[PDB]
Parts: sequence; C-alpha cells; structure tokens
Amino acid sequence: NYRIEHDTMGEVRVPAKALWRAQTQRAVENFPISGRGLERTQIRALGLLKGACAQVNSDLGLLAPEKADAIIAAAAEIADGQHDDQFPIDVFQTGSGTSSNMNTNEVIASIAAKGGVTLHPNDDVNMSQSSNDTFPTATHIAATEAAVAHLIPALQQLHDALAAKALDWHTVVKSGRTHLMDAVPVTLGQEFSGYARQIEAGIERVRACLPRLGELAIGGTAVGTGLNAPDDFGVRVVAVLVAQTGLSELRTAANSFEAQAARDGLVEASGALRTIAVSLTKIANDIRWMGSGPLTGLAEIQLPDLQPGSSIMPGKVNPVLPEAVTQVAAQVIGNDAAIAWGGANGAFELNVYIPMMARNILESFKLLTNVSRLFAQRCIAGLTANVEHLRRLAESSPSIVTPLNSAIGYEEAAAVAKQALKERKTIRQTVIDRGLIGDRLSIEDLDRRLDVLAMAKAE
Amino acid sequence: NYRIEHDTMGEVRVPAKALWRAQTQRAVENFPISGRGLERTQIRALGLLKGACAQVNSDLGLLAPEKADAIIAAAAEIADGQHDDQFPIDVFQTGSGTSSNMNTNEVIASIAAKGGVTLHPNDDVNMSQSSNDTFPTATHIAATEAAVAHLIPALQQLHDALAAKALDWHTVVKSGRTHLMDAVPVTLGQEFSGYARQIEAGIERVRACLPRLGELAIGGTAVGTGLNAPDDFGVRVVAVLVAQTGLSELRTAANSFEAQAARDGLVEASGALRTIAVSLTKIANDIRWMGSGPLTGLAEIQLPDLQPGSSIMPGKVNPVLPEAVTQVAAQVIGNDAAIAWGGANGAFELNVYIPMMARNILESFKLLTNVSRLFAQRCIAGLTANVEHLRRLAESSPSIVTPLNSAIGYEEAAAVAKQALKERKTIRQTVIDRGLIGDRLSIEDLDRRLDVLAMAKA
Amino acid sequence: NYRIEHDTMGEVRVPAKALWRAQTQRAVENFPISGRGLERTQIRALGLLKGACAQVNSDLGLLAPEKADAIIAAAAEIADGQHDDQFPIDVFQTGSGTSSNMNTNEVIASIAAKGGVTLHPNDDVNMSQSSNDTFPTATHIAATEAAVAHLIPALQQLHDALAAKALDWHTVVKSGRTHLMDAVPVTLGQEFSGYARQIEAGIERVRACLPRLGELAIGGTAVGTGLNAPDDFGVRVVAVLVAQTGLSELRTAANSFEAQAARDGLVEASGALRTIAVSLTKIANDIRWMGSGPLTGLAEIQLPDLQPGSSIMPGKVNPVLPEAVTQVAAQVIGNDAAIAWGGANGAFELNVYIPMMARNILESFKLLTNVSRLFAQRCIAGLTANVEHLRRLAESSPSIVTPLNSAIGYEEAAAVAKQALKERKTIRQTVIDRGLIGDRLSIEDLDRRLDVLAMAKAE
Amino acid sequence: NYRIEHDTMGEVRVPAKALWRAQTQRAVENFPISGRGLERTQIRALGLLKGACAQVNSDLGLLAPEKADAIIAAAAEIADGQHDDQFPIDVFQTGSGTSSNMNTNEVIASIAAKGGVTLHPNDDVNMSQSSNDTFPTATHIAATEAAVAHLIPALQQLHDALAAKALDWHTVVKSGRTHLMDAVPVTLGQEFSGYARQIEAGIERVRACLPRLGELAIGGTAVGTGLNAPDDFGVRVVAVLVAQTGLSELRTAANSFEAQAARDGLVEASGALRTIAVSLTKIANDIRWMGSGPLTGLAEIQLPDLQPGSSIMPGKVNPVLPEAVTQVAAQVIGNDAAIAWGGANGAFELNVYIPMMARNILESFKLLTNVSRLFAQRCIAGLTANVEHLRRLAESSPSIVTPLNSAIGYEEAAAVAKQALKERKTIRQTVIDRGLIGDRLSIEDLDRRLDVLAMAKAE
Repeated sequence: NYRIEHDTMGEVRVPAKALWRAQTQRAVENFPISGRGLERTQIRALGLLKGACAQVNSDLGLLAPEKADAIIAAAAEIADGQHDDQFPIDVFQTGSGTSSNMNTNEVIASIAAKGGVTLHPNDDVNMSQSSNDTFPTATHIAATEAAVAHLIPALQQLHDALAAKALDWHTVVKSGRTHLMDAVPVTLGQEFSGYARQIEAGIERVRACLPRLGELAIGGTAVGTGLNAPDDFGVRVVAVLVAQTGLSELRTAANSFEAQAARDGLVEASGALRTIAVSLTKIANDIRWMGSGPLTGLAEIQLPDLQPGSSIMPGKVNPVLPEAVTQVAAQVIGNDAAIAWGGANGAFELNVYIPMMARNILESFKLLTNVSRLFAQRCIAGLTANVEHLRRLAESSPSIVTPLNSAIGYEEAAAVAKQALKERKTIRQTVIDRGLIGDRLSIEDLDRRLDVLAMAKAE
Repeated sequence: NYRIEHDTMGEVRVPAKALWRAQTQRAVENFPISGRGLERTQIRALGLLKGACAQVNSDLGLLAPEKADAIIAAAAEIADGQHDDQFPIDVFQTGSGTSSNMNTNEVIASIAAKGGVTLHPNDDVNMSQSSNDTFPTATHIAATEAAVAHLIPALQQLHDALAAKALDWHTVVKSGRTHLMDAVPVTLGQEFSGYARQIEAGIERVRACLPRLGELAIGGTAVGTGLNAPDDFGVRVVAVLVAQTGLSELRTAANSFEAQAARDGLVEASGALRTIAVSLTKIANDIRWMGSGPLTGLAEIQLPDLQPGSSIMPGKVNPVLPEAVTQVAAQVIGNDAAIAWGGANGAFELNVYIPMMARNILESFKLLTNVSRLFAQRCIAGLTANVEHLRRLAESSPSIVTPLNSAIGYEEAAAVAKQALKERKTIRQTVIDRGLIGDRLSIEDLDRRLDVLAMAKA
Repeated sequence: NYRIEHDTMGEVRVPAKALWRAQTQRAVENFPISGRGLERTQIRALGLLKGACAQVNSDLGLLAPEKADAIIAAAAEIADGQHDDQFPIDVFQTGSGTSSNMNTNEVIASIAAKGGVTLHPNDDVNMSQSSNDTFPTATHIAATEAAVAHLIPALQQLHDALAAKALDWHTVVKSGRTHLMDAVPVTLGQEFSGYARQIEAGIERVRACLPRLGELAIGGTAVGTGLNAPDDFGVRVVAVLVAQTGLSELRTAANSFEAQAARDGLVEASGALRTIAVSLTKIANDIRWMGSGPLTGLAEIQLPDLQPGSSIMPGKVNPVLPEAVTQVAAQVIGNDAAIAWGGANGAFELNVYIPMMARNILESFKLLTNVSRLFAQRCIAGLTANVEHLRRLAESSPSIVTPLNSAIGYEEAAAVAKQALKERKTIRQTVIDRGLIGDRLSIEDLDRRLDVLAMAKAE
Repeated sequence: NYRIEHDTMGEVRVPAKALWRAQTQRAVENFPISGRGLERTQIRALGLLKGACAQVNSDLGLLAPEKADAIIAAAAEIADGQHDDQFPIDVFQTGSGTSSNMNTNEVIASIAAKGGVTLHPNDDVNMSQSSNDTFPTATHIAATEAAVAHLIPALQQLHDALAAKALDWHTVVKSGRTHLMDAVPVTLGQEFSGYARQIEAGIERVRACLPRLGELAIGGTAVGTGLNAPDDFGVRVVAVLVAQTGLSELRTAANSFEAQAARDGLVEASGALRTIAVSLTKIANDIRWMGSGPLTGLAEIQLPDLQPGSSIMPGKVNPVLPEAVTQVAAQVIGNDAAIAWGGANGAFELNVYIPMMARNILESFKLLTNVSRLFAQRCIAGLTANVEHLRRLAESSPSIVTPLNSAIGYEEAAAVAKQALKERKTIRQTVIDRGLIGDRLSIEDLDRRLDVLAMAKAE
C-alpha cells in the first residue's frame, strides 16, 4: 500500500497510488493544521507557470526538447484540473510555499514517468527557478486572473442590474431619510443610481491596483538577484504567460528585491476588495430595510421569494441574499486584516507569509465574484416597488410644508404639518380641510407647491 | 530664552522656564509626530509610582531621608496635576517609554532644586528602577484604575437605566422582528432586559481580565532579572501603591520576564472593551431604529430632544446620542486592532510598543466611560413608548399564526398567513374562512392562543 | 436522476440518492458562494442537539416513543459522522442558519423513513424548536467542546514543553536584548519561563470566557419568549447534553433575548484566541531569531530539521514550524475581525451573522489546537542550545557595567561602556584603566559584580 | 461671566467671551466624550468652504454684498487659525457634523457682529447649504490637501534618501537572508533599492485614490437632490476653491447621492495609507535588525545616535526612529479599521460616521507625513555600513561553494563549506588549506568562481 522515496534528508514512505513523492509526504506529516490545501485557481497558476518555464528553458537550449515537451504536457493536465487530488499539503506550510512548489515538481515528474520520460523534479522541472520567485509568481497570476476574468465582469453585471432599476424607478417618488428620520423627497431611482456608482467606483478601484497586482517575481530566483537563471528568464516567461492566457496585466516586477521581500501588491488589492465589501454592506442593508415588514417594517419594496423563511413561523420570507452579501463582506474585512498582518512581517530578502496571504486574497476574490452575480440575478433584477405607498408617505410628510410658507406663513404651515400627522392625511388634503384655499392660495397653486416629484429634482 | 543642560551624549539647549532637562528636550526634537503627549491619567500614574519608589528606597536605607522626602513631595504635585505642561514628549517616542520616564525624573529633580535639594535624575529619582519596568507599571496602574474606578461604575449606571426601562415596559407588547421581518410578539421590556444583560456581561468581562491587567512589572528592572534593585523592591512598591490608591487589583507579576517581554494584559483588556463596543453598537442601533421616522420609520419610541437637527426641515430632531455611541464603538474597534498589532511585535526581553498601546487602551477606557454615562442619562432615562401604536403592530403581524402549529400543523398555518396577507384579512378570520374551527381547535381556544400579550409570555 | 419534494413554497427537484429534501435543495441553488459547507464539529453538534431535543419531547409526552427513538437513532448516526456528505449547504447561507437546521431535519426524516418511520421535518424533528435557538446552540456546543476538550489540552502540552526547556536551561547564561541592542545577562531558561507563562495565561483567558461561551439559547424558540416550547425545555435539553458530552461548562443562557439578539459570547471567546495568537507570534519570532543564521544570524539555538529547505544552497534548513505558527496567528487575527464585525450587526430579536461567525471561531480553535501540538512536539522538545557561544555573548555585552552604578554612578559607567567599545577593551580593563579601583570599588568587588551568571540572578 | 442665546429649542447660557452661540453650547454639554475637538486642518477647510459659499451666493445675487464681504473676512480669519479656541465641540458629536457646521456659522456671525454687520448663522452663513453636504466637503478638502501638499512631498523625501543610500552602497556586498537563514550574496544597495520602490509604489497608491478622494458633495444639500440650492451651486463653489487653493484634485462628485450616502473615498484612501504603514514596518524592522548589537546582534550598519538609550544601562543607544515608525504604522492600521467600520454603516441618504472617519483619516495622514520626514532626515541620511564585516561574512558563506562544483565536485564543495564554518575561515582560504589548487583549479579561476560581488549581479 506504500512505496519508498528519497531526498537530501533520507528515506520517506509514500502512498503507492499518490503522484507526489518524498518532499510532499514530509510536508503532509509536518503540517496537519487546517486540513485544507491549495485551491483550484492556485493549482491552475502553478501548472501554467511550470509549463511556461519549461518552454523558456527549451527555447534557450538549457533543457532537452523531449524533457521540455513532457513538462509542458504534464503541466497542462495540472492547469486543467485533472490532478487536484495530488496537492495534499496544508495552506499553513513553510512561508515561501516551497512545499507546494516541490509538490508541483514531483507530480509533473510522476506524470511524465508514466509516458516513459525521466525528469528530475529539481534539476529539470525547477530549472532556472526558486520557490522564492515561483510561489509568489503563481499567487500573483491567480490574483490577477481572479480580478480581470472573474471579479470585474461579476461587478459589471451587478452595476448593470442596479443601473437598470435606477432607470425603471426614475419617477418613483419617496420620502428621503437622514439619521433614520423623515426628510425631503427623493426617488427610488436616485438611491439606486447611488448604489450603481458605488459598484462602478469599485471596478475603478480594482483596475487602479492592476499595475502592481500583475507584477511577477519570476527570474529573481533565491534572493532577487537572478543568480542561477538566464538574465532574460523573467521577461521570456512573462511573454509566454501573456501569449498563452491573454492576461496582458501580467508583467515583470519594477524591482526584483521588492517583488520577493514584500507582498505589498496583495495588501493593496485587498484594500480595494475591502472597500467593495464596505459598499456592498450599505447597498444590502438599505435593500433589506426597504423590504422589511410586510406590516411592522418600511415595506418600500418587495424582494423575490427564494425559500421558506422560518422552521417555526409559517408564511414568513426573509431577505436571504442581502444576508449572504453582508456575511461575505464581514469575511472580506477579516481576510483583509490577515493579509495586512502577513504583509508587514517580511524579513530581509523574503516575506514568508505567502501561502496564508494567497489563501485569503483568493477567497475574497471568489466570495465577492459569486455573491455579486447571485445578488444581481436572484435579488436586484426581480425587485418590485410599492409605488402608491411610497408616493403617499412623501405627499404626507411634514418636510414638504416649507414651499407653503410664502402663501400661508410658517406658523400656519407648522399647524398643517401637525394636523396631517394626527389625522394620517396628505399635506394637500390637510390644507383643503383647514379651509386655506382662496384668493391667497388656489388649488392649482397648491399642487404646484406640493409637487413631490419636482422637489426630488429628477434628471 | 534658553539654558544649557547636559546628558551622557552632550549639551542641549532647553527653554529657560522649563522644569524638564537635556533628555526631554532631545525627545521633543526627535519625535514631533502627533503633537500630543501623555494624558492626565498617565502623568498621575507616573507621579504615584515615582513617589512609591522613593518611599521604598528610603525604607530600605538606600536613599537619604531628605532626598526621599523631596521626591515624594515633587511626585505628589505631579500626580495632583500641577505640572502637566511640563510633559511635552510625543506619544510616538522610543517604544520603552524611556523619554517619558526621564521626563518624570528631570521634572522631579528641578522641583526639588527649588527647595534646595540636589537630586541626580538617574542616580536618585530613578534609583532601583528602569523604564522597562516603570513605564509599563504606570500604564497598567492607569488602565486598572480606569477599569475599576471609572468604567465599571459608568457601565453599572447604564445597566441600571436599561433595567429600569425593562421593568416599566414589562407589559408593553409589540411585534418581534427577525431578519427585519414581522415575527411573533415580544414586550419592549423583554428587549431592554436583553440590552441590560449585554451591559451586565460587559462588566463581567472587565472583571475577568483584572487578575492579569493589574499585574505590575516594577522590580524587574532592565530585562526582568531585577539587577540593581533589592530582591523585595517590587512587592514593597506594590504594597505602597495598593495602600495609596485603594486598588487591591494591583499585584506583582506572576513572571517578571513575561511582564516586560510582552504587554498581553493590555491586548486581553482591549478585547473586553471591543466586546462592550460590539454590545453598545447593537443597543444604540436598535434604539435609533425604534425612534426612526416618525412617518417613514418604525415610530415605536420617542428619544429626548437634545439639540435642533434642522432649520430647513422644521422640528426634525436626530438620535444624536446613539450616533455618538456607534462612533465611539468604531474608535474602540480601531484602537483594539492597533493594541493587538503592537502586542504581537515584542522582541526578546522587551516589547517596544508601550506608549502607542497605552494611548489606545486608555482612550478606549475614557470613551466608553464618558459615552455610557451620557447614553444612560441623556437618552435611556427619558425614553417614552408609543404604547397604542406598539399593540397595533403586535396584532398586525401575520406570524401570530405560530401558536396554532400544534392544532393545524406548519403547512396549514403557512396557507393561513399567506391568505390573510393576500385578502387583507386577520389571522382569526382566515382560520374561520378556511373552515379550521372544529374538534382540534375551538373558537375559545383560537381567541386564547391569539392574545398578543399572552403570546409574548412575560 | 431526480425526485420531487415539496415545501410551503412549492415543488423542488432533488437528486434521487440525496437524504436531504426540498428546503436543502433550494439552499444548494440559492447560495453557491464559497463551495464549502459545515465542518465535522458543526454537524456533530447539530446531531447531538436534535437527539437531545427528541429525548426531552419524548420525556414530556409530546412526541410518540417510536418517532422519538427513530430521531435519536438517526441523530446518533449524524453525530458519529456517517452522513457528512448529506450536508451540502454553503457557509454563506441565511444568517440564522435556517437552511442547515432544515438540512438536519430533512436528513433525519429520510434516515427514519428507511426504517419504516414517517417523520414530518418541521412538526416532528423540529418539535419545540426554532433555527433561531438551535443553530446558535449547536455553534456554542461546538465552540465550548473545541475550547475544553481540544484547545486547553493542546496549550497545556505546549506549556509543559516550554517549562521543561526553562528547567533544563536554568543556568544557560546569555546576553539579554532590549530594542534589539546588547543588554544585561539573562538565562535561556528565564526567557522560556516567560514563554511558558504566556501560554499558561492563555489557558486562564480561555477558562475566563467559558461562563458566557457555554451559554445556550435552546428553549427561547423564534424571538426568545419560548413560544411553542415547554417552559423547562431549555434546562432539560442542556441537562441531557451535559450528561452525554461531559461538558459541565454548557448552561442555559442568563437572558433568553440577549442569547438570540447577540452572539457576544463568540466575540468574547475570539478575543481570548486573538491574545493567544499575539503570545504565539512573540514566542515563534524569538525562537526563529534565536536559530537564525548560523553565520549571518544570532546562532543561539538549533531547531530540529523537519524537511529540506534548499537544493541550490546545500544543507539550508528553515524554521518551518515557527513560520506555520506566525501564519496561523495572522489567520486568527483576521478571523477575529470578521467575528466582531458580524457580532455588532444584529437587529432586534436576531443576529443574522451566525454561519459566518461559527466558521471563523471554530477555525481559529482548530488552527491554534493543531499548530500548538506540532510546535511543542516537532520544534520545542528537540531544541538544543549553543551553551559556549551564549556565555561568550553574555561576557561581550558592554551593558555588564550596569551593576557598578551604585559604586561609580550612571555618568561614569557610561564613559566606561563607551571607552571599552572605542578601544576594543573589556569593561573590567576599562574600569582599571580609568583609575576607578579604590575605596568605593575593590578589584574583588569588581570581579564579583562582573560574573555574568550571578548577574542573571537565577533562582 | 455668561450670556443668554436662543435656538428653535429655547434659551441657552453661553460663556460671555466665547464667539460661539446657543447651538454650539448645547453640543458642548451633549458630547463631553474625548475632550478633543476638530484639528487645525479641519477648521481651515471649514473656513475655506464658508468663504467660497458666500462668494458664490453673492455672485448669484442671493446674498447682499456687505453680508458676503463680512463672511469672507471672518472665514479667512478662521482658515488662518486665529479662532481655533472657538471650536470646542467633541469629535464624537452628531454623525453628520451638524454641530461643527453650526459652530463655524455662529463664530462667523459673532466675528462679523464686532465689525457692525448682522448675520443670521443659518439664513446668511448657511445659505444654499446643508450640514450633510458641507461637513463631508470640508473633510474631503482637508484629506485631499493632506495627501497632495504634505504626504506625497514627505514620501518623496523618504524615497530620495533611500535611493541615495542604494546608490552609495551599490557595491557593498553582503550575505542575503531568507527565512532568517544564510543565503546567496546581495548588496546593501539592492536591499535599499527595494525599500525605495516600496515608498515609490506608496506615492503611486496615494495618487491612484485622488480621483475619488477629491470628490466633493457641495451642492447636494440635505439628501443629494440639491433642493434649496441653485442648480450650479456645486460647480461654482468648486471653481472658487480650486482657483484660491490651487488644489486641482478637487471636483464635484460623479453622483450626488453616493457622495452623501457613503464615505467610500475615505475608506479607499485609508487603504493606501495602510499599505504604506505595511511597507514602512518592513523597512524600519530591517533597519533596526541591521543596526542590532553592537556585539550580540547583526551589526551590519550603524544608525545615527539621537538620545541616551537607557535610564539604567549606561552607554546603550537604541533605534528610536525605527521604533517611532513601527508605532505610527500600528496606529494607521488601527485608524484604518475604525474608518472601514464607519464607512459600511451608512443608512439611506446619509452616512452618519463622518466626524469619527475624518479624525482617523486626517491623523493617519499627519502621523505618516511627520514620521517619514524624521525617518529620512534623522535616520536614513546618516546610516553607516560596516563594509569589511559584511564582505567577510559573504566570502565565508557555505552558499558560495556551488560555483566550485564544476571544478572539484559537490562532495568536495560540501567538505570545503563544513571546514570553513568550523575554522571560521573564508571559502577561498579553506580551498587553499585543503590543497585543492592545481591543474584542476588555479587561484585565478578560484577568485573568479568565488567573486561574491559578481554573484550579487549588480547593475
């Protein structure tokens, strides 16, 4: 049921059917901490990087073409997700990600062996590389792809759903709320245009971090000097990665020492994700408050029904998607604090918090991507406004008596506001009931002064 | 103008009327970062400690009685707040608080010189001491005093105001809300008993941290070994401090190395303050939402008017104290993250983040103390309930069909709640209209089960 | 392929072999956010609670004995870990944990149906219950068990390893370091007694939070009033749970409204875990710095070799366990910020951030437990001291002039330390060269005061 | 000693010599919380804004020129700092900053009264304004000025000091450190070029947030609709503010509802400040570790002496500026968490956490500005390298034996590395001592293979 493998420290017993070897098995026994390993996106990025490195080593005549072809074929299988069960090392491993780097090299060597090609995991699969430049490179590839190919399109879909509702509800007049108290009129469309701008500003924030998030350490080797790698190894690997993936945001780092001694690009990108979580909290909280009730809440809008709300209270339906959004936002805030903590504590030539920082930034990208699409499609798209109820409260608000001052005086306007609340009537009906229609104020003049939609000043 | 002072590094120009000397002046020029120095409570604790150290050196015959008397007299003036303008060093100074320690030593030496007593700031005022044991000792004295003499009585005052409302509003029935949606009846008194328990648990949390917050490093000197101090210096200084402050929570550290290499007691105490901030956010948010509107909100309660809110919108009054509470809570959360960051980054024999950690913990104590008293007196005490509106809300919730589950089942009760909402009819009428009155449920049993105050089970 | 199931909202297509029903399937389609569900400990606690609830309903004659026997049998299989693949709902679900509660109810109903017993998931399995009191109860059961049965024994094992080193290295003199600069002598044993106290205070912190962490909401039902449950349901369920788990820390909540409107006990417990993470960072950082180099570092101690560190740099072995400890500590800091965020944002009768708060607190417990045992066994236990090098460092520090303050004063002692460093001479020789030997200080008194082990003042 | 003032709530006793009136005095009694009010920069921004508003109201013929001139003259005095003792309201005030807005209006009215001009604090000084658009406008003016006029020049000064040291130390060869262990050679110049890039990337991060940090709410009034303000009030006020201050980054908000319902621009800018704090922690930690000792540390560099280090240990000097930097960084991390907390908790038309968010963001700008200049001038500029010691350790490192493999074999190279450490000799001397110089390897060939500066691959 087991086999014997070797490294510079001795013999190691490895499960017979595992594609990994001695160094991965040592890491399995050294780090049983979370029971969770690398994600699909991380394994994909490691496979992409190893294939591109083999291509460049072959191009420079440093690696035999048959060996390079075997790495490229094996690495493509890893990048496609055919061997995700061959990456058992915990996230909480050696801080440079050496163990997961060794894990990729050993799995490539075992795949190639099945095709009759002998590869040395270090001498062939890790040629011109170090763990110190490859694991952060794979991390930054995965984070750049998560930003460009998944998060930005998901945020754009949420922006478009919010902007469509802002247009549908352009004339849906309602009463404004400041400090949670009755204020002057607004439209439901104006509030949703505000939410749309928060998401649009979110996309701008992600785009602004891309020139530094896309910076790759590849070619810097052990300390950033590029020792034991060709001088143009970095630019050549990046050129191959851009041609294969289409991820134009990928680039060699401006400074090779900053690219390995620190992970400031991840701290920066997390700050953008954290700001999006802050924006999403406001939007989701306002939406669940607008849908509150039906009889003891605000009852401004109706959220689409997604599932029975209670195991005990029958008929009750809860805002389950705003709840999922606010919980994701809390997770992003938490992950952000762990990333910054890891980011600050590098030492000299290497920051050794990379696997922990990678786990947190990639999870925040994933959670925000998936919850934004669900929020857009299963909540925002199907919202219904209680138009008549919203207009009635705006027309019954004591805040709209101020344009009556030049006709009846502020004293009489305050008396109108007081009687309207007491009798639960509109300001218009109260002005009529108090016998104020005459030479001083006509009904046409009253409807002009109390035009709540005009007070909202919609475009 | 200026005068010339000196230290082991050379000459320094010091302002003519300043009671501080060379090393304080170097610190004034080295750290112009925030423009803020030690607080009144920090200067008081440094004053108390220097006086206590002089008393013990005198008792052990290590310092001449007249020299000790001059330090005790000068340290009493510092602790009293007579020389607060003589402490100009920034909070963001050397991480051990060496500069602020030398500031106390130099100011004491100058006050004593006015009385004709010559004291060496290092050899006499700092006898048997180090900044490594004195600055964290003064920090832990200040934090222990802030917890025991100020925060706990303020939280007790808030608890008592909340518990009094819970008693007054014991039968004030209203609709419960879960996920912000209409739920089964509760009383306003039941919710306020919930808030009172949160504050009561807050006091319990502060009291549970006191055995480690009260631990003092005094006696450990430079690295915790107690070199250049008598073997019982620490226990004797703590005994003088306990007698003078009445703070029995003050004690010698269990391990003299942990007491200087780490500031874990401040990280622990901040965690309790952070939980109180979390409890206060929920209480303040619920109260401002209960007072929201009136027309566009819940309009459940009325908050006392504390100041005009708007001129453009006549008579608009805002929940200003809940706003002050939630902003304070945000600050406590922030200060907590700063404290934990500093606490983790100690190295070998000393954690060099003490002035920053002291600033943040003492501010969190002060903010929570002051806002809790204002919240209790200017908001909670004067709250009034809209009793008739609240009863109408309790009776309008469709979730009042819940006690009928044992009689008609969950699925049939769901069909009742949905039909009642669609046809704009009561739960009672919908049960009758769906022909549910029979052997399993009589009309008298239905009226008994639908009583909203009885449903709240007060 | 699929079968038809139903809830109060309508029909749902459920996979043919799934033990879950309509409401779990709705939750599978509503929340595909993280791709991760409840942990083994959460499923165990839900299993234990459902069994205990069925036992009490049976004792009070509210549920037929055969129906109760089937629930107890099915709930025991769930708690044992036989049906973990039957819990597919995401962590980022409805904030009350309604979906995961219905998941337990539906799986129990399907297991019992295999034995010829017909159970209604709401009316029978959820009898006298709500998700509002059961999901936070299962969370607090899991967190209390993690604290008492797992974390405290792991921290005790770490304390014992640190205290054993403190005893072995009692007279291993070295130079103290403050601000990273040369200070007066200490022993390696004295520093390790400091680390042992930090872990001992960590256990004290966990124990101090237990009276509130152990508080269970069971019996409070929908809003905390206990409507649709017997008056003593809570005390009876807690008594069954204490008897079955041996966890005397489990108790009924002091206030049934605070127990559901807030999750303050989890915020409090996280604060204790965060302080342990802060203590572990200092201990792990000091140990990796003591083992640094050897040539370019402090080279004070030797850490046991756990795996090869480099192939390019032969024989380079890295402090992999301190790296795992400091990365875990960063994760605990992050999880703590997420927990506090969720805890503050409750509204009226319910805090709807429980699944997120549960994920983060239980992960922090698991990470600290597992890394503390590995740190104690694979790092602390096998540490070796470079005794001769350490004594030379103690003797080389110029700060050894400190015990002469009572004899020559601070100012004269400063002139000694500075002259000794400038002329590359010892403190002893500089005191002689500056003509300081006389009545105030004899040569025998100087040699007595300059003894580095005596200066460390070891008990 | 006191006088009677009035508002819509009644009579208020005010100190006789105070320039503030009834509404400010109410706020003094309502909020005694921190004992700290608005900073100099906040008062300056409020004065600038009120003067610009009076100018626009006069230009549009809405305010009498004599009244406008009196506001402009009074507001200029406030902006200059002549009346900072007239702003006693606590930071922890009403969340919109209404109290501080009223404070500015009342002080302006009292200054103008001394010149014989009667102003109504609301009708004249607050004309076309609301607290909801003015306090966040003043906050964003102060934050934009702090970024552009103070932080960016202070960071540029720190970058230039670090880059100058990187050039001075271009050939100062030393041994690299990864995981705190001995690694291949680097230069001290290469590490400082890394630090310089972190600060340069910091400036880029601050510049990237300016398009949204500079957005002003002015003209949006109570709810963002612009009701009771001229349609072009916002663009006209911003035009005046840009012309007077030269702060071209100031602009009207893209969306008037997003500009008042949220403070996402402050959360975003804080994220940039937090990333700078993370970068500064790494730079300051490396510098104090490089300067550690002088005899029990790394002793790579010498920091300039700034003050006596210890009250007890004479002659000892501590890295006081790296300590001030790392403490400031911790404060920025803390302030960042408070800003995000406030940012997420807005409701409907207004975020009511503005005074707390303003305090924290402006303090972080101030702390980073002042500590960067002090770090550049009192620490970085005067650093000295221990050149001979650094070269000796690099030439004695077992890591540099790898280029000997093609001459003597890896087995003999490992034996050379082992003997070199044992005898505390250079690799070069050990190769000679082992009698390896011959036909297989000449001394010229040995010096070429062991050229440590060439191994660092300096530009």
